Amino acid sequence: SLIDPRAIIDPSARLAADVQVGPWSIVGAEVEIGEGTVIGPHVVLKGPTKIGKHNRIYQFSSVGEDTPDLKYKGEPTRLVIGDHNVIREGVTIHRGTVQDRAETTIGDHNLIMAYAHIGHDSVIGNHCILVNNTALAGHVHVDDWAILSGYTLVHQYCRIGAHSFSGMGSAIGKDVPAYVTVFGNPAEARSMNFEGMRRRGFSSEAIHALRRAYKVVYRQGHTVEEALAELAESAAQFPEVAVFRDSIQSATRGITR
Amino acid sequence: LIDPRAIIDPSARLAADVQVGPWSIVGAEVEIGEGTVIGPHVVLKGPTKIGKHNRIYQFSSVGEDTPDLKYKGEPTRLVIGDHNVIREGVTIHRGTVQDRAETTIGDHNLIMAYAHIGHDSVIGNHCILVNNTALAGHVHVDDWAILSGYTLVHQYCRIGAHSFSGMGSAIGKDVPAYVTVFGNPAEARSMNFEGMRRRGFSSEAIHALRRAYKVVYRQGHTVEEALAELAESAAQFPEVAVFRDSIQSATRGITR
Amino acid sequence: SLIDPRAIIDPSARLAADVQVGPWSIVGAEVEIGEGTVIGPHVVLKGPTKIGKHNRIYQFSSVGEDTPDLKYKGEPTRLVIGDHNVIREGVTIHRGTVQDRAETTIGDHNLIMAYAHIGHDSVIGNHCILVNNTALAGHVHVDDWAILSGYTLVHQYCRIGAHSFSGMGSAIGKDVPAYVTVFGNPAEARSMNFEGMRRRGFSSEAIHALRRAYKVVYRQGHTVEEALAELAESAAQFPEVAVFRDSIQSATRGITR
Ligand SMILES: NC(=O)[C@H]1CN(C(=O)CSCCC(=O)O)c2ccccc2O1
Ligand SMILES: NC(=O)[C@H]1CN(C(=O)CSCCC(=O)O)c2ccccc2O1
Ligand SMILES: NC(=O)[C@H]1CN(C(=O)CSCCC(=O)O)c2ccccc2O1
Ligand SMILES: [Ca+2]
Repeated sequence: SLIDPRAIIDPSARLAADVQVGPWSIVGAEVEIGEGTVIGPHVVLKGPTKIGKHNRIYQFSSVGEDTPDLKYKGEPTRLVIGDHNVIREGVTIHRGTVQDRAETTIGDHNLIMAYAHIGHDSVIGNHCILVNNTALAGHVHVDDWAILSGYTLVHQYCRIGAHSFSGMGSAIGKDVPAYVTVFGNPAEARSMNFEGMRRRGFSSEAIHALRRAYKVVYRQGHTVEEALAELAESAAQFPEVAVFRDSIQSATRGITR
Repeated sequence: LIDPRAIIDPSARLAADVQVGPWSIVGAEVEIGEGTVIGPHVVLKGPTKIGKHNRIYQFSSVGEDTPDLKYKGEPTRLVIGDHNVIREGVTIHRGTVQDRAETTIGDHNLIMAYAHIGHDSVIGNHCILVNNTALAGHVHVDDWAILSGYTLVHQYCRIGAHSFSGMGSAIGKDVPAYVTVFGNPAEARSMNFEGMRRRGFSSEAIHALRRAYKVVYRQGHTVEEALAELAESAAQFPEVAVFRDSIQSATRGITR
Repeated sequence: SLIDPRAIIDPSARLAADVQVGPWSIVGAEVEIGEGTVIGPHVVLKGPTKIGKHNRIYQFSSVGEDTPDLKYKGEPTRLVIGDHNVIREGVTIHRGTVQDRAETTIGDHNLIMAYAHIGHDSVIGNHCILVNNTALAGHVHVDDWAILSGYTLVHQYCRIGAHSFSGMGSAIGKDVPAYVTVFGNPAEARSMNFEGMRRRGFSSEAIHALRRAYKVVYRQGHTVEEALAELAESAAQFPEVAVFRDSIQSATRGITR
């Protein structure tokens, strides 16, 4: 059928009628798979885990394993994956811990390339790209349209802002505000992702307002609280600047400079 | 020879000699040449041609579509030559129509565990890609180059013949032939004198290349002035011609 | 003791009581597996290799392969793994070479996370943590209670001292003394793993003697020789300082500064 007979499907697994599963893949207990999803060959799915519609998961991926994190001690934690995601070769995704929200969450239209790691309790939004070997250490929040280039390392609890960009081999120990571009080990704030803003149809007015907001946070010698007070006027006028100001206000590990 | 637990597509073409391990998939339009050993748990996808006396290790994906968004299903190709070793979990992607629609690997290359050969990359002969080396795409690696563990190469970069990268090198610009580079970002340190000894280079050639490095890196010349100074040495020693041509064809700039 | 019939067990392999082997795993010739070891699915074991008791080995791991450069050709060479080790998704562990130890050795209670690499002739002690994609290039010694954060790179012949710590994406080219914390590419010494000493129940006076032993080596412009002769007395008092002194005395290839 669409389920390869060489696949192991746990009787407790729930598959929508058109789900494809390849040879030598394991669909574990308490795994749910939504309509149109294709599971390649040599995939291990472990639950409790929910996968949505029209997803593609590639060979040698381990989706829904326990974190090796020594704070995890066997409790019933979840992984939720949305719709229209692509999960490439050798990707590892772990379920959450009771210490946080007992859930790891991915939304829709994400591209997660080969040997990427999505650590316990991470939250990925929609339309994100994680290039080869991007490692999210745990409790990492990645907001919509962020792009992490190959071998980007993200420390535990870091927030990656909407429409942000990391250069290849970036080592992120602090939060990346929305729209900010970071490079290097350790990661350094260069500019804003003006290329991504134009690709996603931002107004000229919003881009100019974001250009000015960067300057207020990074280039006028303000403390963060001083910069947040200076951003208030622009943030009230433009939602993009409010997105920026909020990423800064909610950046619990401080911002990448 | 072909394990009964392997899946061979009807449209694949295997030379008589070829071994395929259990639980390996040999997909549509994959050709595998005589003496080649496909390990267990290998995924091959085409259109792909693999030459003679290759060895591909468990959990490799060789000939997959690039996930690069600019790829759209075109029947792009991967060509691998002879006598290559492809170790555990290596990813090799076919080309894109935007470039020349082909990822190309030559002969006698060693590609160690979890290395990545991005779409449209061109590898020559006798190269070593150490563990987790990543060719981002459209990367040209000339003969005898050695990239140490976790070397990242930016799209379109050229790695010169007998060049060498230290472990964790991040290469954003062309590496000239023989040049040894280290760090993130990568910087030129010296020449691969050991690679030269390994090839039985004459003391004369080794001497002239030591001079040539100084001309380019240590004597304050622009690249133009450097090329002019190298012309006589380039004419006398083919070994220096290689160095000189690698700088000539680096329209991007050279790793400093 | 569930041996999945879909695994290939070599007639020369030896399985102790309560060994589990998941489906589509290979236990090669001259592989020995000790009591209660769990081998997951899609595992490749090559010998000659001896694995002890109550280990866990995850899917896609290659344990006991040969080093890839054909210039190390030579047999037999060995891999020894002790007890209570956890080896996660897609770990590579290579046997030794006749040109050196002829053995790769791992002790007990080690955590080796996804896609870590243990190079030929490496020696790992007890209670070590190697985080995602840590690579020991070859002939690397990791002493007890060391932690290597994700994507730590270790050069051939380097020693990682007892209770030492490396920040994520460290490139270690020189010996890391016992207790010392290192960060960056290339790796630099920042401090000592005090947080680690405390949670191992080190006496406060021992911790203070190590705070002094650090300053005596790194921050007082002493030679190595000078530094050692000054710590003779403290090293006679505190076994802990002796462990620090010994890690420096036995680094003729220089220490990470
Ligand atoms: N989608 C792709 O083509 C590539 C690009 N890439 C990147 O990190 C983006 S290229 C950035 C480096 C530059 O400036 O060339 C990448 C890096 C490492 C492995 C696979 C990859 O996939
Ligand atoms: N806990 C995990 O599973 C994480 C933590 N981590 C780190 O680099 C730091 S963990 C410091 C060692 C200690 O656990 O005490 C990490 C980084 C990059 C990828 C995966 C990772 O796995
Ligand atoms: N021959 C092998 O099997 C090794 C060598 N190697 C290298 O990066 C080259 S040696 C690093 C340089 C120095 O130790 O000083 C390496 C590095 C990281 C992972 C696996 C590796 O495989
Ligand atoms: Ca700045």
